[PDB]
Amino acid sequence: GSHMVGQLSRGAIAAIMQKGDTNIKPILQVINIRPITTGNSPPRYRLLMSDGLNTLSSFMLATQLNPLVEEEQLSSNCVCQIHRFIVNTLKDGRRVVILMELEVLKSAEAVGVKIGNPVPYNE
Ligand SMILES: O=C(O)c1ccc(-c2ccc(C(=S)NCc3ccc(-c4ccnn4-c4ccc(Cl)c(Cl)c4)cc3)c(Cl)c2)o1
Repeated sequence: GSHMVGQLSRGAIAAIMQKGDTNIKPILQVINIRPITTGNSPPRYRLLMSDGLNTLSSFMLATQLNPLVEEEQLSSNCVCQIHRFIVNTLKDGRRVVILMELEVLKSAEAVGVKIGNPVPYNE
């Protein structure tokens, strides 16, 4: 409804990246999804997600969630609640968020636009 950005967990991206808050179950919007160059493994999907305030491109789907993308329930513009995730840190210091369980609250067709004007999270 009205006040669309009120549907999203504003501040969750900063909470995840800094505090390392993991007990939260934030509601985020999918902005973009794309497959990763994998080789001969099942595909991996990388997601650009928004909390209304920030976007962050360092999300990856657990392979068990691949059917959500492949059967088109999880697509750009949909709004999801993250129920389980972990943060990992690469050798170079970059952090990545692995989404393990999520729920689609509103399909892409029911939302239809990028909500608000989120800006890229820095670090
Ligand atoms: O069920 C499962 O699939 C499951 C359970 C636990 C895990 C799981 C555990 C650890 C990892 C990690 S950080 N692998 C490191 C990894 C690092 C880079 C990559 C990777 C390959 C191409 N791009 N790219 C990349 C680079 C930068 C960022 Cl910010 C992102 Cl989001 C992706 C691919 C993998 C990943 Cl990807 C998944 O997966």
